Parts: sequence; C-alpha cells; structure tokens
Amino acid sequence: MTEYKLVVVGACGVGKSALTIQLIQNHFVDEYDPTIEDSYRKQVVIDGETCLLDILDTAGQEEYSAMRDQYMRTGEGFLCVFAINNTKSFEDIHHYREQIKRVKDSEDVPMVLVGNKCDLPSRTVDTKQAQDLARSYGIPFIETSAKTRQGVDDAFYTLVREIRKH
Ligand SMILES: Nc1nc2c(ncn2[C@@H]2O[C@H](COP(=O)(O)OP(=O)(O)O)[C@@H](O)[C@H]2O)c(=O)[nH]1
Ligand SMILES: *CCC(=O)Nc1ncc2c(n1)CCN(Cc1ccccc1)C2
Ligand SMILES: *CCC(=O)Nc1ncc2c(n1)CCN(Cc1ccccc1)C2
Ligand SMILES: [Mg+2]
Repeated sequence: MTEYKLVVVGACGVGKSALTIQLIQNHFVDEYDPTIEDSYRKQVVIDGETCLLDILDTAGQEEYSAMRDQYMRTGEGFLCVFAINNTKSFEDIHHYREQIKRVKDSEDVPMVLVGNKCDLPSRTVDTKQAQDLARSYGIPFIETSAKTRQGVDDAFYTLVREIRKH
C-alpha cells in the first residue's frame, strides 16, 4: 500500500512531539523529551484509500547537518508548525520553508502551515496573519490543538492530500 513520508518541523516547544503522539496514539502528552527525534508508522484511511503514514518528529538544529538534509530529502511533505501564543515561532517558519526548498531543490514542495496550541486563550498570532503567510506560499493553513485533538487529523490528512496533488 502507498506510504507517505511526513516530516514535522518548527521551533522547539511548538508541540511537534505532542501533535505526532496525538496523531499516532490518540493521547495528549504533557512532556516528551525535547531532544528526541523519532519516526512512527500508522495505517489510516484517507478519502477511501488505505495508506501508511510514516511520520518523522524532528528534534531541531542541535544535530548534524547531514541528518537534517537526509530527512528533508527523504520527506515527501512537511508540517511547518508554530504555536499561536509564540510570535518568535511564527517568525521562524520562513527559515524552515527556505531550508526544505534548498535541500529538495524545488519551488513546489508539499507543505501545510500549522498553528498549534489553539486551545490557549493568550493568542499572539492571528488567524489572518497566518492565512496571509500560507497564501503567499500556496499552501493550506490549519489551526490545531494537540491537547483537545482539534484539527490534528485534518492537518496530517491535508498534507497527504497535498502529496497526492503533487
Ligand atoms: N495547551 C497546549 N499545550 C500543548 C500543545 N501542544 C503541545 N503542548 C505542550 O507544549 C510543550 C512542548 O510541546 P512538545 O511536543 O514537546 O514540543 P516540540 O519541542 O515541538 O516537540 C509540552 O509541555 C506540551 O504538553 C497544545 O496544542 N496545547
Ligand atoms: C528544544 C529542542 C532541543 O533542545 N532539541 C535538541 N537538543 C539537543 C539535541 C537534539 N535536539 C538532537 C540530538 N542531539 C544529539 C546529537 C545526535 C546526533 C548528532 C549530533 C547531535 C542533541
Ligand atoms: C483550537 C481552536 C479553537 O478552539 N477555536 C475556537 N474554539 C471555540 C470557539 C471558536 N474557535 C470560535 C467561535 N466561538 C467563540 C467566538 C469567537 C468570536 C465570536 C463569537 C464567538 C467558540
Ligand atoms: Mg519534540
């Protein structure tokens, strides 16, 4: 069956691990070692087609450039994650997008902009600002909460749809 290699990227603390564990195991984790970079496989049905999701949960810049270039080359689609209560994490998105584009040597890479922690009242990044950034990239924007599950399946399935559309 078709396998989609998905990579979750974004600043430390945005909720990459929490989103991944919520997608895979259907539980919210209050803590997951921020330094651990692991991959997980799940069989799912997306738009009536049974497929394998192979998801790499990235740890960040504190590892060999050869490791980061390897997963950016192998990865078919990227979840670019920021937290809605962290403007610095939103400002960082363009850095992740740029690095993926360089490695893949392509102006058209399947990606989804994800604004996580949408359950938190203290928003510092508006939906409008995020939608404008995603529109300029020609990619979807989805707000998620790894805590409540809101938008979690939608964000990963939208990225699979972008790969199928590619
Ligand atoms: N309220 C809330 N907390 C979250 C959410 N996602 C992650 N967290 C918390 O934010 C912290 C960092 O999340 P983590 O998955 O480790 O981020 P990572 O460094 O991107 O992997 C942890 O304490 C998580 O429980 C979310 O959607 N809502
Ligand atoms: C907040 C995110 C964070 O601190 N991430 C993080 N910190 C330290 C490390 C890593 N991520 C990734 C793994 N390295 C160890 C390593 C492994 C192989 C090659 C070089 C470095 C530490
Ligand atoms: C994860 C994001 C999330 O929980 N969003 C969200 N939760 C509850 C509400 C809304 N979004 C929007 C609509 N209402 C609140 C509201 C906002 C503006 C005007 C009227 C009502 C519930
Ligand atoms: Mg993590």
